[PDB]
Amino acid sequence: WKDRAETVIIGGGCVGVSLAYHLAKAGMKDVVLLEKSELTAGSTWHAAGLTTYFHPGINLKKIHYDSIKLYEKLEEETGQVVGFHQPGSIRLATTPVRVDEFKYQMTRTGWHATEQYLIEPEKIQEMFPLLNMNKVLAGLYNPGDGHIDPYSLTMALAAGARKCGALLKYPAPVTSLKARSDGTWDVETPQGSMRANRIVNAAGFWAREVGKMIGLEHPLIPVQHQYVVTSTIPEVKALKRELPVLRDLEGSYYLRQERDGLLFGPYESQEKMKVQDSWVTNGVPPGFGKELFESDLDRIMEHIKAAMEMVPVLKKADIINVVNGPITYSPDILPMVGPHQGVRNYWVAIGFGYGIIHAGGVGKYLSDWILHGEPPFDLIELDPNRYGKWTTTQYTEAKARESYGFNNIVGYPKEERFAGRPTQRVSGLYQRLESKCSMGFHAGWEQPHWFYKPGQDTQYRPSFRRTNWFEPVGSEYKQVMQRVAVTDLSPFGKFNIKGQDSIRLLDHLFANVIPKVGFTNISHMLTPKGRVYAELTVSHQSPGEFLLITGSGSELHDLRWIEEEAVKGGYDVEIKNITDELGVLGVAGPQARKVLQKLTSEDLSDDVFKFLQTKSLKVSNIPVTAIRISYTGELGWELYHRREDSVALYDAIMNAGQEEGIDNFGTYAMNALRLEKAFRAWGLEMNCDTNPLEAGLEYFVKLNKPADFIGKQALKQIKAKGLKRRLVCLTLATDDVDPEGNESIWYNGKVVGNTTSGSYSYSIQKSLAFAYVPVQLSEVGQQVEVELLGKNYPAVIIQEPLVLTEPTR
Ligand SMILES: *Cc1cc2c(cc1C)nc1c(=O)[nH]c(=O)nc-1n2C[C@H](O)[C@H](O)[C@H](O)COP(=O)(O)OP(=O)(O)OC[C@H]1O[C@@H](n2cnc3c(N)ncnc32)[C@H](O)[C@@H]1O
Repeated sequence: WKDRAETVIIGGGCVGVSLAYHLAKAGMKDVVLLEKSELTAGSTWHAAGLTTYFHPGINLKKIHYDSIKLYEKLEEETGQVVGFHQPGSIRLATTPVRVDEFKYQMTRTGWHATEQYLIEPEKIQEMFPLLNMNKVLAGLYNPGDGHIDPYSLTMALAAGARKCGALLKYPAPVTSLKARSDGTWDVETPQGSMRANRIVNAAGFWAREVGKMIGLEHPLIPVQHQYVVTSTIPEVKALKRELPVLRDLEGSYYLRQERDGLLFGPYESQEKMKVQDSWVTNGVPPGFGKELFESDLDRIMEHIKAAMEMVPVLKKADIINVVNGPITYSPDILPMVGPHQGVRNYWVAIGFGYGIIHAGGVGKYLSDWILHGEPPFDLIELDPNRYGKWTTTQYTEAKARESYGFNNIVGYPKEERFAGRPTQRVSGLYQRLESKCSMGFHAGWEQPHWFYKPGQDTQYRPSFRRTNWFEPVGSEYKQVMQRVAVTDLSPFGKFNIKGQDSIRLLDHLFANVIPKVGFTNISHMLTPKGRVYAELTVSHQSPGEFLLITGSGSELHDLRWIEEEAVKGGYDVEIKNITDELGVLGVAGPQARKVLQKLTSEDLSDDVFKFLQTKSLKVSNIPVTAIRISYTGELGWELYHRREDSVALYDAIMNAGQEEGIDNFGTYAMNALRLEKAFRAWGLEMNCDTNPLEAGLEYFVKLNKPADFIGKQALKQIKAKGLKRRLVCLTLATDDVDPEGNESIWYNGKVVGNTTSGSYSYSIQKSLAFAYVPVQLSEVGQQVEVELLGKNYPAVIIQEPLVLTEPTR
């Protein structure tokens, strides 16, 4: 038993062993896993074992995929029987809105290896004989997946792990972690102490518990979930093939073949289900493990009834087992995966809702991150720092109670959920604007989506096609192009960075040149291999003092990188996160100057207040820092101010521009605006998937700036070889629907790429999409076909930009 570990993993469940297997197979030395009692003693052993190629999301299709592919090679690897049953999986549409969901999911899977099929009821009768075909309209089918034995899965990964040099001590629970100023760790088991260069928390529902050992709120809550096992069924025994795993979405239950009977479990109402609040307040009772909850069948009876109806053999069969167990839910049901910001060398893999299908893939992910220094592909959706102080256990219970219940609701585009809202993270502006718009949840913040025109509909109305906020966004669009309008942009991520090494810090953290004093420019942080880890505004205020602006979802994601690089290069700087004390305000449109000039004594002429210049001034004797910048592409300023002034400032500006007919606007409006200027959004046109040259960002990337910035020589290798694909811009005539991004694009039979984002263009009266395509298909004038809701629409690459920006005009 060694006293210096390279990587220590707290957890012997199936996600901990996943990481040990992959880290050790990758050749990491001294991998050490510490478990409280025994492997699989957590949630894992009792799991229903369902493993599907299917995911509603986008990049999570790759986690599921990487898992399934590994799980196959695993008997062959270890000598052990993992218990992988692979009949296929089939989600049922029983309503027509559900057929629509399937068409929307299929266009999103087309540009993925994940092989997926929209199938007829005839192919489901042949596939699942005992099924009631009476209301079934269609099915979503993935061949090559099904379920697996969690025990046999975990043990098989351990044998792979041990065999490649991972040491798996148990029982040896951590009782104490102490951070060391040199970035290492001190772990404390009842066996003794040891030092790991990094630590990985994979402690299931104890994750929150262990996180506190180094003073962290991990927003996780154990949830009660039951499933049911029947006795043998004669018609089930009589089938020659194994039934494919079903999901009657409209009943909200999954079902599968267990031996010669049926295993099924529902997701009860968010009002009906139970959570382990007591375990967050008091912590998990010690001496818990290899252990279940008392069943509560009566609370899911409504759902059993439905199950009996879709599959009538159940009406006769008998129940053998009711497994009521705990699962670790984060607020949005997604796991928290990656290095935790604020603490050095602490990674997490916690809050897994679907840990058995996620384990393999998440293990290859984290491991490829540890051993490379950057994520292999982009999963900011899974990023552990997407939460914050606002993610209080109050909120954490509410939305998690929702994520459960909403497991099988219809996955709409621009989906909105209201559990736990609003949060503590709100600008003074919120209370002003709430009564007059639809507020979209972004990173805890409440920020408007679209503003209510009077006499027109204001209910929440999601759809796969154009919906009730269509023309209001048009009026908003028309508003900013004609006059002047104000949007709230307080959610931005905001970093101030002063100190002696700061230009040495930013000049290597960024690919663009460092802006002259009193200026701003758009800069990207590349990963060492060349992907766009982040885009953000670099404002240069006092010589050597910088203000960094970024997106609300990409705030702590981006800070973490800046912090770590300051640590690695041993930079002498100071970085504070001023994000919450500042409110932001965009004022954009032709009339911005006429309106803002009358509120300030500062000269706002185009000659005097240049584009991208930053300046300190007072708007109505309210101290503000104004940047001549706008994501709209229209004449405009961003006014950064203290959170208290937001109302007083907003009011002054509204009052002021009443002469020019000033009005409000929001993000939905803002999308349509920027897309016409062909502006790229990080996380959309670009993220860790993409490098800046192929995303058409050559403009912001000075490959001959003297500094060997993070990612330079990588890029120089890309530029030298030449791109394989390039980001283009398309228009298309649609009927009733617009693209939003992640729709597949077709050329003469094959799928050849995808759209990253879309919108209707209110000025040319067509639709607009950004898209990745082969270079042979990337010329201006080139036609492609874009899959939108089951129908292919012809689209054609235009010369970008559609609308010139005010300075270029
Ligand atoms: C309850 C349940 C879960 C479930 C399911 C059905 C039911 C009824 N069906 C699933 C499915 O169809 N598909 C799927 O992918 N997952 C399903 N799940 C459950 C869940 O996703 C998984 O069980 C997931 O693995 C969660 O487990 P995780 O890998 O995160 O870890 P764990 O097994 O819960 O336990 C972690 C281990 O760490 C040890 N520990 C705890 N405290 C300490 C300290 N202080 N020091 C060291 N080690 C510690 C625990 O002993 C535990 O073994």
